[PDB]
Amino acid sequence: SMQEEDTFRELRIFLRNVTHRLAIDKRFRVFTKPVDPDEVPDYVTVIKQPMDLSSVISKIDLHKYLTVKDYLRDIDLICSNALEYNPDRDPGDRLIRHRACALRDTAYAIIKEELDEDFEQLCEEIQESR
Ligand SMILES: C[C@H]1CCCN(S(=O)(=O)c2cc(NC(=O)CN3C(=O)CNC3=O)ccc2Br)C1
Repeated sequence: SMQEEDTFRELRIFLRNVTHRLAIDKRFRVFTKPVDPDEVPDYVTVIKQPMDLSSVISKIDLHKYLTVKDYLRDIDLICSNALEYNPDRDPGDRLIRHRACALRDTAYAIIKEELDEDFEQLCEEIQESR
């Protein structure tokens, strides 16, 4: 219905606002663009499911997220890909991992303060009903 379409439009508006606030954080610049295949050849071979904030924006716009749960799966993938590809003890890898965990914690904390649980629950019930 029109009412359900209004619900998903509000969700996309919410998800773009949260994603924008992550993307302008200087700590998360590395997560704003896909890994450039030129600069990093073995990324696409090692990370099976690349994800970054530019892809999250594209997915919002293609209506790929019907719930904040589904969006947070992609935030969690940006973090787990970073931990997976940069696992070493050296400062380079420890910095990326620290940033990856801060992106995940910041997204979860924004949503905890600003997502109405009844709004999420409506999104889940419309999604389940399809
Ligand atoms: C090859 C690794 C270097 C450290 C960052 N990781 S990552 O897995 O945390 C990751 C990166 C990007 N995007 C970029 O690194 C984009 N980029 C370049 O490729 C060169 N400069 C630049 O900013 C996106 C998501 C993740 Br999870 C990739």
